[PDB]
Amino acid sequence: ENPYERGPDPTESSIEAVRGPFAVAQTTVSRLQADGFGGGTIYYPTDTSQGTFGAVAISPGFTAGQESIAWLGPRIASQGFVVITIDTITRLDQPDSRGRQLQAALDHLRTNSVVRNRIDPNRMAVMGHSMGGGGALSAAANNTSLEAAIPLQGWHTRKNWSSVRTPTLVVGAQLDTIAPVSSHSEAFYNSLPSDLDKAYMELRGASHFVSNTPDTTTAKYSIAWLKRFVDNDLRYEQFLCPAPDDFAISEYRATCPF
Amino acid sequence: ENPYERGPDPTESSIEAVRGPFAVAQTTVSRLQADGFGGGTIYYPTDTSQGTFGAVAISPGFTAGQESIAWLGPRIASQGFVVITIDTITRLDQPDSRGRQLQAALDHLRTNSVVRNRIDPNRMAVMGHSMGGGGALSAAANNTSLEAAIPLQGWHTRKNWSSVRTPTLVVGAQLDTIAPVSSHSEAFYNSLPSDLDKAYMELRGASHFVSNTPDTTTAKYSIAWLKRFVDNDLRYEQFLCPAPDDFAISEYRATCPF
Repeated sequence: ENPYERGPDPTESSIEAVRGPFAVAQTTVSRLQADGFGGGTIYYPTDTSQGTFGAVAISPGFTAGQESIAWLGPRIASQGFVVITIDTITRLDQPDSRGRQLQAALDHLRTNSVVRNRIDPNRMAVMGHSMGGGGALSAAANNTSLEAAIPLQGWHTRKNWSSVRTPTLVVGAQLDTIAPVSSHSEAFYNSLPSDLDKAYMELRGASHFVSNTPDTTTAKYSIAWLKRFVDNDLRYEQFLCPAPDDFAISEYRATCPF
Repeated sequence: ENPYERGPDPTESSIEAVRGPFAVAQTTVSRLQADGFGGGTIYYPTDTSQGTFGAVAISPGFTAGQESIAWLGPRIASQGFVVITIDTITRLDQPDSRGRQLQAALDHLRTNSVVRNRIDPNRMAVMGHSMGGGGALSAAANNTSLEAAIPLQGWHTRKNWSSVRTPTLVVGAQLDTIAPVSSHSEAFYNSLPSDLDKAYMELRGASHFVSNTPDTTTAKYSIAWLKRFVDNDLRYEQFLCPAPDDFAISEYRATCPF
C-alpha cells in the first residue's frame, strides 16, 4: 500500500477542479522572516487526518511578484500539498539565484511553526514561471533529492540539464516569443537524461503569460505530475501515459511508463 | 588574480588521481611531541614556488587509529595542501573531544619546523570519519574562522548544527547502519544554516566503512571542496555545481552557486 496517497481516486473532474478535496488555509512569511528569499504565502490543507503532505515551492519570473503565480497556490494545495508561492529577494534576480531561493523557501518550511508538522520534509518539489522556471530547473540540478520539477514557460541561459535526476514536466507555450519553446523549453527537455521520467507539454495557441492567470490544462497536469512523483501516486499516471488527447496540447512527449 | 590558486587547471582525471600534481613528503609527530592530540603524520607538497598552502586535519573514528584514514593524507596533500592525519589522545574519545584535537593538530602546524613556513595558518580545514566527522562539525561550530569542514559518514548525538559558519561537505554512505544517513549525515546537513555554502554527497551502495580504504568519489569531491573553500579556487566550482553525474553518487545536494 502506498503510504503517501491522499484523497479519493482521481477523475478528469477532480484534477480540473479549481479546489480539490482538501480545505486550505494560508499563512504569510514576511520578507524579514524569510532567510534567503523575499517572503511568500504558504497554503496548506487543514485536514491532518490522512498524515503529512509533500511540499512545493513556486517562483515567479523577472520583475514579477507572488501575485503572478498566486492562483497555483491554493489550487494545488487543495489537492493535498503544502505550497509556498515566493517573492524573490529582488525582482531582478536571475534564474540561478531564483533556484537558490526556491531551495531556501523549501528549507524554511522545515522550521516554520505553522507547517513544520504538516509537511513530509523528505518529499519536496519546485515549480516556476519563466525565469522562475529556470530557477526550478536550477534547484533540481542542485538537489537530486527533489521529487518533481515543473518549469512553466521556463527561461534560462543554461540549456543543458543533464545533471537533473528529478522527474521533470516541461510546460511550453506554443506562441511564446519571450522564452520560445525551440530555444528554451524544448532544449531543456532534450538535454534532460534519456532515462529520466520526464514529459514535455506544449500549450496550443498560448502566449508566454498563460501561467499568470488560471489555466486548467496547466493546473490539471501539474497536479497529476506532483501526485505521481511527490506522492509516488500511481493513480495519477493514467492522465500522463499515454499522451492525453487534449486540443489544448499542441505537442507532447513523455517517457512512459514511469 | 586569486593568490591562493595552486597547481595545473583541474580535470576529472586530476581530481581522481591517487597522486595529484604535487610531489609530497612527510614528517611524523610523536605522541609525546603532540600538544592536545595523539600524534600524527604530516604530508606536504615539496613545491614551494607558488607560496604557502592551506592546512587540513583529519580524525579517525571511535576505537580507530590514524591508519584507518591514512590514505587520505598524501592523496589530498598531492593536490596542494598540508595535511595531518591524527591519532586521538585515546581511542575512546568522544566526538566533541575529537573536534578539540583536530583544532589542536592544526594549531600544531605553525610550531612544526618542517612545515611551519609552508602553511597559511589563516586557511585551514577539518575532516574526519564517523565520530571524527562529528568532531569536524564540532570544530567548525567552535571556530568560525575555519574555511572548510568535511564529515565522512559522521556520527554525533548532536543533530542541530545551525551555528556552523564554515562551508561544509557532508559525505554519507547510502547503506550505513552505524551512522545512518537519515538520522546522522542528512540530519546534520538539513540543520546547517540555509545561507551556508554546503553540500551533501551520498555514496551509492556504500557501507559505513567506505572511507577506511581508498574511495575515488570521496577523494575527488573532498579535493574539489577543499580547493573551492580553503583556496577560494573558482576553477573547482565546475565539479560541485550542478550535481555531478557519477554512478557512485546516489544523491547530491549543494547550495549553488557558491
